[PDB]
Amino acid sequence: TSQVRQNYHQDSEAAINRQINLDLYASYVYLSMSYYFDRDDVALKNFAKYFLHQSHEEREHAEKLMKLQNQRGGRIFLQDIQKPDCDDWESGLNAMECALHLEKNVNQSLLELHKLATDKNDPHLCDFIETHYLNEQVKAIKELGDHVTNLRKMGAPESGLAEYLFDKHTLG
Amino acid sequence: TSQVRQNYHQDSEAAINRQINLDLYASYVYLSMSYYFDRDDVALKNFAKYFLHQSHEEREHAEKLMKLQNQRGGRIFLQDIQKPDCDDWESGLNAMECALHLEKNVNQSLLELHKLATDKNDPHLCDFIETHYLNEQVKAIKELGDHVTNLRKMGAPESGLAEYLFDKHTLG
Amino acid sequence: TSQVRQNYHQDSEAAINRQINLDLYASYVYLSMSYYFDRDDVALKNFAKYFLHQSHEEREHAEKLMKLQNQRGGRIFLQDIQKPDCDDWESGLNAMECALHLEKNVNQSLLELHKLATDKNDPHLCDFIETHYLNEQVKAIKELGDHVTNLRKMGAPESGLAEYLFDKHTLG
Amino acid sequence: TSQVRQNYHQDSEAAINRQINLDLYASYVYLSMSYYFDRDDVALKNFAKYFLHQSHEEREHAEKLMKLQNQRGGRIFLQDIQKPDCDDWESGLNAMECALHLEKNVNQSLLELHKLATDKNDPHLCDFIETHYLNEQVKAIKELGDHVTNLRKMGAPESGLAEYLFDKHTLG
Amino acid sequence: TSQVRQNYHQDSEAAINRQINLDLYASYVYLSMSYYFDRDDVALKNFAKYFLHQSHEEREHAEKLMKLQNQRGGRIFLQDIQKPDCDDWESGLNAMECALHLEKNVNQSLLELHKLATDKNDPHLCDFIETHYLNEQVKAIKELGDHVTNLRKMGAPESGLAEYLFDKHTLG
Amino acid sequence: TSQVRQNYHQDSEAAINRQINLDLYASYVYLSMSYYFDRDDVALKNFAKYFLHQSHEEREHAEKLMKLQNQRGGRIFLQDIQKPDCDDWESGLNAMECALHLEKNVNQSLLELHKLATDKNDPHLCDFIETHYLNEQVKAIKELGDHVTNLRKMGAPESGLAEYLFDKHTLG
Ligand SMILES: [Zn+2]
Ligand SMILES: [Zn+2]
Ligand SMILES: [Zn+2]
Ligand SMILES: [Zn+2]
Ligand SMILES: [Zn+2]
Ligand SMILES: [Zn+2]
Ligand SMILES: [Zn+2]
Ligand SMILES: [Zn+2]
Ligand SMILES: [Zn+2]
Ligand SMILES: [Zn+2]
Ligand SMILES: [Zn+2]
Ligand SMILES: [Zn+2]
Ligand SMILES: [Zn+2]
Ligand SMILES: [Zn+2]
Ligand SMILES: [Zn+2]
Ligand SMILES: [Zn+2]
Ligand SMILES: [Zn+2]
Ligand SMILES: [Zn+2]
Ligand SMILES: [Zn+2]
Ligand SMILES: [Zn+2]
Ligand SMILES: [Zn+2]
Ligand SMILES: [Zn+2]
Ligand SMILES: [Zn+2]
Ligand SMILES: [Zn+2]
Ligand SMILES: [Zn+2]
Ligand SMILES: [Zn+2]
Ligand SMILES: [Zn+2]
Ligand SMILES: [Zn+2]
Ligand SMILES: [Zn+2]
Ligand SMILES: [Zn+2]
Ligand SMILES: [Zn+2]
Ligand SMILES: [Zn+2]
Ligand SMILES: [Zn+2]
Ligand SMILES: [Zn+2]
Ligand SMILES: [Zn+2]
Ligand SMILES: [Zn+2]
Ligand SMILES: [Zn+2]
Ligand SMILES: [Zn+2]
Ligand SMILES: [Zn+2]
Ligand SMILES: [Zn+2]
Ligand SMILES: [Zn+2]
Ligand SMILES: [Zn+2]
Ligand SMILES: [Zn+2]
Ligand SMILES: [Zn+2]
Ligand SMILES: [Zn+2]
Repeated sequence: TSQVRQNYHQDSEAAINRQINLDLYASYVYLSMSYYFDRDDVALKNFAKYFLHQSHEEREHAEKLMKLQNQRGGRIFLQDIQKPDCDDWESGLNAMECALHLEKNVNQSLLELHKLATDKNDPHLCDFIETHYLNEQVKAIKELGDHVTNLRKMGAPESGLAEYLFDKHTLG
Repeated sequence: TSQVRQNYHQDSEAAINRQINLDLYASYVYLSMSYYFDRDDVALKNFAKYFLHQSHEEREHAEKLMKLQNQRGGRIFLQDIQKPDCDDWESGLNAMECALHLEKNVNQSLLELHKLATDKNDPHLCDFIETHYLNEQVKAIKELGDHVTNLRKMGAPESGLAEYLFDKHTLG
Repeated sequence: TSQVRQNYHQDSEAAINRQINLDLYASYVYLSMSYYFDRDDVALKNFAKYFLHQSHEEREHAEKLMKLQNQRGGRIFLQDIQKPDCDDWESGLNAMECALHLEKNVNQSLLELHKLATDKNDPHLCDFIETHYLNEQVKAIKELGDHVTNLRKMGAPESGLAEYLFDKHTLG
Repeated sequence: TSQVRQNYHQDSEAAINRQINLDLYASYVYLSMSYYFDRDDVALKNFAKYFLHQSHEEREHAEKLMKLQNQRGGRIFLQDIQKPDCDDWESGLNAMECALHLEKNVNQSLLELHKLATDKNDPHLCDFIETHYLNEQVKAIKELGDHVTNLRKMGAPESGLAEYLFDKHTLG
Repeated sequence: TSQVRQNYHQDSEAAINRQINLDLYASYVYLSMSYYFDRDDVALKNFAKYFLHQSHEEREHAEKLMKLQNQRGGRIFLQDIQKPDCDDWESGLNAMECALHLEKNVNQSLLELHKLATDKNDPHLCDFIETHYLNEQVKAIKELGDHVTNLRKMGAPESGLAEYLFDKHTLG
Repeated sequence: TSQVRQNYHQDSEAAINRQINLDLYASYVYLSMSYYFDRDDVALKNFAKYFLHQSHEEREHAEKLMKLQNQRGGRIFLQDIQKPDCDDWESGLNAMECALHLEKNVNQSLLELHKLATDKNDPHLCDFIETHYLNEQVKAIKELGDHVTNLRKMGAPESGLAEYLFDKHTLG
């Protein structure tokens, strides 16, 4: 037992390790999406930049969880980072829809982690998740929904003109 | 076949995808090492910072290869990022020795990629590897060897004083 | 034989003179394209500016080869600069497609020059072509492919609206 | 007929296309002269710089004529740019004498173009040639004559010392 | 075997030690030339400054090779630096001709080193020689040829006036 | 006899040539020491920097003697620069001890040169040696003795920790 450990349940420690993996996975999904938009036969540079930014942000989410694990005297155990479900992301709209789905899955995991913190009476962990994770998820989900709505209303994915103009006027 | 593709062999394309995975793997190894040094029972903050910096650099190596793949009209295929061989890295000296081994393995992969480029008469690929990868590897290997030598000569790993002072006076 | 000449094969000297002509030819193609877009019945000012910039760049490519010829003690022999294959370039998309074809032809010539340098064991010439020419070609081909893809996806050449908006939002 | 065309005779349009070619030709002559002075066995760097400057200026003359053609609703038709009459320009004095001859030939062409403009009662074209071309020619011819006179009086071409000192003290 | 050594042939290591000596030798030749021009009975201060600058540059060439040897895990073995072939360099022209000969000999050694790197499939060494040495040699040879040509054309070595004026107007 | 020569004995001239060689030799010894500390299996970067600085300084000592020779109308005669007695310098302490020995040998040579100047009633030479050489030697010897004392008292050469800490805290 770490000299620093206090009020930190083994189940919470294990859940934090699962969430570290999930955020690394999310970073990898967005990395794949980014470079899909960098292909010469897709060529939407601002979709590419947008998803690369999200990829680096997810990696920061994972590092802050790793820091948390050590702060509480837990021990980090890393697992393989699974490759994303898709190699080809089809369209800007489809990538946005996939990102929305991903963020809702990450949110569900964080809400389950918060419930575990509650159940184990770990207010420091509750506060950590609330302060640093839950509103980030709500903001991300709202932003992605807004993007999906605009792309659909503009006529994507069939209108390549729509995705081109959204790339310039929203993601620019 | 991509409209941009020219003088780019399928074997080279496949090798670039393997190297993307290897550099992501290297980023993950260094991430794990970094947070080992952040543990309360290790507590070498400059070893932690040094390995986090290397982790972010390896991720940049991988992104530049992804950019290359698309520049040449190849198609990126991502694979799982395997977890590192160790969860516990033992000591600053041991982590440095492991990093040296890793960088020599990465170098061997890059040298094999260069040989493939030569064999397929792909001077653009040869130049890319020479310019952006081979001297970075030689510099990294030299730096890690220098670190290993100093730590050994100072009395690491047995002298916790040695690793403490190296953390301050070399990695600070 | 020039007092400076060393390890410079007569075939390499002749190939450099052919490449000087090819780069001057490329400058002329882009000059013609530029002023096509300046016509009152075409009137795409940013396509015009884009191709004029490429024209001046090709002229710089040719001058640097002329400098190289003299650096190595070869003798420059100029040939006529042939007029481009087209007087009327049809559309922004068609001009981009023509430019892509041209750059791939220039690239093929440079790759053949590099192979000659290899065959004659002229590492200075190999380095000159790799450093100053081959990645410029790869970047140019990628950029033109990206432009072609966007114009096609926006609905060019039939949509004059597409070419108008690309002129403003990409080439502006 | 272009929507912009007004008072622009077909003969004037054809003459402007001939003059575009002549100015491109002049740019090529000066490019060849420039790099002759860059040879290791000639090695007069300021003669080289002087003629490269004139080469770029002639290209600007040609571009302004191309702009004029489109302004008036004429259609640009490019022709091959013939290689210069000489590969070896002999001496600084000889190159200057050749340049003087060239500029007087260009001037004769411009004076014939002005006469055509007069004959077709095209005052806009008359003004264009007078304002942008005729005094440039008179200044260029005077400058080249001055250079020829100095080089002759200093003892060129036989005195390599003369050409060396003129390169430093006049063209520097 | 050094912990850093990888893909570094013993023949390459030995060749790098020979080249270190050759560059030190070149530094010594130029040091001797410099102070010849500082003699009261020669008294060409800018020839003296020019050759002292080249002497210090050759020493930097040698130090960068020493750095390379250690980077690759080779071991530096120094040899005597032989005195130059001449004590008296005769004239500015003769010194320039001697320097041209020296630089072509150094170039031949570097080209042989590059060929060895190729033969031993050492792309890092190939890149090192190409990037840091081969174009420096081509530039140096071209500059010295240009100087020789000017001095000859001005009437050196018989014209002390020529060497005086070149010292002021070229080397100043 | 040089037009400038006055009160300058042939023996003094010969002694100045011997001292030029000795200072070049000293520059070479320190160059060798510097790069020994740059080896991956030694890796003391501040010892390396310290000895490289001394190497460049000795070269300046030699150049100032060459200037002196010409100032007085003597003639410089260069000799081979002998390779140092050691390839491997063993330790920081051993290198410092070797440097101390070298500087005392250089000092003995300078004191003998001063005695010769006295014997030949050459006060300009006496002043040159006193002003520019003798106190530099006394300062260098004192500094090296101080370094030797500290390294010995810290426990070098057996304590690699000692040499590491001296590298940081004294030579940093
Ligand atoms: Zn963000
Ligand atoms: Zn996240
Ligand atoms: Zn980070
Ligand atoms: Zn898997
Ligand atoms: Zn997220
Ligand atoms: Zn709470
Ligand atoms: Zn709560
Ligand atoms: Zn709160
Ligand atoms: Zn770094
Ligand atoms: Zn890497
Ligand atoms: Zn990045
Ligand atoms: Zn696994
Ligand atoms: Zn690495
Ligand atoms: Zn290559
Ligand atoms: Zn190669
Ligand atoms: Zn450009
Ligand atoms: Zn080009
Ligand atoms: Zn130019
Ligand atoms: Zn033709
Ligand atoms: Zn091009
Ligand atoms: Zn090469
Ligand atoms: Zn090559
Ligand atoms: Zn290169
Ligand atoms: Zn001008
Ligand atoms: Zn003109
Ligand atoms: Zn222009
Ligand atoms: Zn012709
Ligand atoms: Zn003109
Ligand atoms: Zn008028
Ligand atoms: Zn008129
Ligand atoms: Zn220089
Ligand atoms: Zn050199
Ligand atoms: Zn140096
Ligand atoms: Zn000898
Ligand atoms: Zn050199
Ligand atoms: Zn190579
Ligand atoms: Zn090579
Ligand atoms: Zn000093
Ligand atoms: Zn000294
Ligand atoms: Zn100096
Ligand atoms: Zn010897
Ligand atoms: Zn000394
Ligand atoms: Zn005295
Ligand atoms: Zn005295
Ligand atoms: Zn300290």
